[PDB]
Amino acid sequence: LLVTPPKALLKPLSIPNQLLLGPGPSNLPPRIMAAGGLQMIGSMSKDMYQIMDEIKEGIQYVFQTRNPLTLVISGSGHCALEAALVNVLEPGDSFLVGANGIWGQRAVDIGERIGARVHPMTKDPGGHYTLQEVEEGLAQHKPVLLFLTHGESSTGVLQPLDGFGELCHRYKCLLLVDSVASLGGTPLYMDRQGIDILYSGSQKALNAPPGTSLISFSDKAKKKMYSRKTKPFSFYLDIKWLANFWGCDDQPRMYHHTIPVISLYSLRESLALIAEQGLENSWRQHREAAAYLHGRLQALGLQLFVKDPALRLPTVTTVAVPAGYDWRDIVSYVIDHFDIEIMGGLGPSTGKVLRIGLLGCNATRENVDRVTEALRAALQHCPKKK
Amino acid sequence: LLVTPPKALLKPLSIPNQLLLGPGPSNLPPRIMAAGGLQMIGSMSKDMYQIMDEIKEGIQYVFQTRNPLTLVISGSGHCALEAALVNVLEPGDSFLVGANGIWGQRAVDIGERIGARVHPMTKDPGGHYTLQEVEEGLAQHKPVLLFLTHGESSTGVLQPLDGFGELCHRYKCLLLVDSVASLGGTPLYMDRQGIDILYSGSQKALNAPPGTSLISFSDKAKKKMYSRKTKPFSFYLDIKWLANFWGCDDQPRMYHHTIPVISLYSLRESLALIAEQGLENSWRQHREAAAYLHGRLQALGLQLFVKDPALRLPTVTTVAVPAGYDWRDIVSYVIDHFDIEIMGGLGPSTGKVLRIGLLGCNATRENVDRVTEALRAALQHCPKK
Ligand SMILES: *Cc1c(COP(=O)(O)O)cnc(C)c1O
Ligand SMILES: *Cc1c(COP(=O)(O)O)cnc(C)c1O
Repeated sequence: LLVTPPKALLKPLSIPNQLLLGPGPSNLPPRIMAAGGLQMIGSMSKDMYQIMDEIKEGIQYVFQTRNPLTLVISGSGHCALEAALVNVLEPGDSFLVGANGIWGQRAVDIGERIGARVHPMTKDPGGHYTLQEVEEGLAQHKPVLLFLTHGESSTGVLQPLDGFGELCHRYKCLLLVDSVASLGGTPLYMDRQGIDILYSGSQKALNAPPGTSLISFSDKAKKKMYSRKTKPFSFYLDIKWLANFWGCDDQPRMYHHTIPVISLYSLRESLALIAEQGLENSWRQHREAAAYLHGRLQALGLQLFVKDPALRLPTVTTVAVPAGYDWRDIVSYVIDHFDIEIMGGLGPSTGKVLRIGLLGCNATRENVDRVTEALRAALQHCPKKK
Repeated sequence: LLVTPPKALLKPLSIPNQLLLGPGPSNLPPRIMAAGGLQMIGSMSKDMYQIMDEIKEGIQYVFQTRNPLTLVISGSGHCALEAALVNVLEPGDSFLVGANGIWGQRAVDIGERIGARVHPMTKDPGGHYTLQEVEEGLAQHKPVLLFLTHGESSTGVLQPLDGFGELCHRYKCLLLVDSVASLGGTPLYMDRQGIDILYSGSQKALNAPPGTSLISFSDKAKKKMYSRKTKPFSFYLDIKWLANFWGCDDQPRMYHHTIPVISLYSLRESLALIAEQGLENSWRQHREAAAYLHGRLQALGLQLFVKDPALRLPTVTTVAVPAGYDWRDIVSYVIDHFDIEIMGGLGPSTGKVLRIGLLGCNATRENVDRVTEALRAALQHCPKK
């Protein structure tokens, strides 16, 4: 045998106990861990289809939509974004992008790759879009689709959504919203707000393991995806196939790809947990936990990166890196000494911020206090330039 | 609020006990279940990178490769196939496909979608490709890439691989092989056999949960993917990003997408298990379990769909549907009365076969006895036209 058994693999798997207070992934509550330890069932079994049906109802609840074209993407949040774009956008389609952070930037990248005519509305980290800014782009660029990040987890910004769907429809444009970091943590009403494509991820406020994502499409979006004269560049993400297998159309469920059965157990449990809590209660929990964190951070002498409180994302808080410190020193101090994960910035916000997440079961006073004391220590014991 | 908490979600999760003896997914051994119940760690933590590095070594062992561009794809077997094609193939590229079952048909579909000029070598289910046939395709079509299914789990066929790599390389063609169903169950030597892109999946003989897949690229494949004139149509599957995050290039890892941490625990344990068993021992187990199954099926009067034993895929056996029965009756009887899943056909083998999987820890004479007993009962209780 060219390759002999790797000796590292003959040792038991061991993992450290880490408090994940970054922008994701989040820690798992006991019920979600327990679901992930269950035995397999047939991936096209009646029982699996029931679990899928229940997850669909759970997505319809947390998104606040009655869209029948609602399902799980078998991939991370990026995969759901790519699924939205590859199905909705044909080569040459005008695509307007709220490029105010890494997520808009990734939407630009995907749009470019799949041949769309991409028109970024570029903003610096911390920026957000007004209706007038969006209408100017809608008027100048005549897009079939607008992408807006709801929770800009790379900058800590909460993008208002009211009226954007209506405005987009007046220009015959579809509204696609990224709610990966916002879902569960802040108000979101898919149908009410006129959103045509809404997606989120498993590992943020829902506290499920990463690797699955949630997506829903309005009838307007469905029409565009089913009317195109080219096939999408992806088979794995082809919505006609996925809609069928997820029981959204008029035909028997056909084999497309094997869904991640065990991850669906855990995703289903994560949707049950928030259905038990109640959406509005969850919003309150995150709203109150973030207010408390904001106070404790400012009492340390730290400056919140988003200056307008109304624009602050409860689930991911950006903090200006204090003068004289290497943000990497602070972040490593906190994990190295306290087994607490926080993060620096990402894309445009790199070097400029620290990012602290309050996600689902982790959005608690106790965790605010732990991260507050960790930063207090890091500020006292990290090197500060002379 | 428009939508109230779903009543069904307020009930507790409850799963039936099923013995999964179809072509996959397979049942999970204790260590893999235990790993699935663990707590999260940072998706970009040093400890996560260690686990990933160990997984990479494990893939290099089960594939028998030293290729540094070896990693996990964050999606099912299909996703690994798509990752291979969207990175290797550029619009206009000639793509020669072994369409002898569903998996070649799927490769055709992906290739068409991404603008390749696709050349299927279409073969009836149960067929396999000779060196002569492929060279005729290489002669005619001058492809940049050949797709061949190793373990054709829709037809039960074990495709010979020796000599195909050397042949493709003479014709400056890359060899892409699907080993989702063969990995761990039958001999496979990526580097020895000159395979340029090799992929498998988590939920076949490895007995990990479905949702991840395994992929490796040779230096020749890397050269193609890294000298494209256009970016791949996929960002999620762009190999330059993926190679970097998986520590395969000479740059520090940068965030691409969040890897499925818990699934990686489980895959790690699945690779540890087969590392503990030994590849050749795994091949032995599957070979002997399949031989036992073939004899028991034949004793029932059932006919094996692949007649040459040398061409039978140990991990997924095709049985010709017995004359006079509705195969759906048999499949239903087996789950309803014996809590065993088997399958009918898929793609070209639809309606023509039953499919019985023998996968990893499930590949046992006990399970052969269980499915044989259940089939015996189905043949005498299912109505016969
Ligand atoms: C975390 C995140 C993503 C990316 O999700 P992945 O699971 O890493 O692919 C996308 N958008 C937002 C707002 C996010 O917070
Ligand atoms: C099961 C299988 C696949 C596809 O795997 P999925 O996880 O269902 O996407 C591809 N090739 C072969 C040979 C398979 O057996």
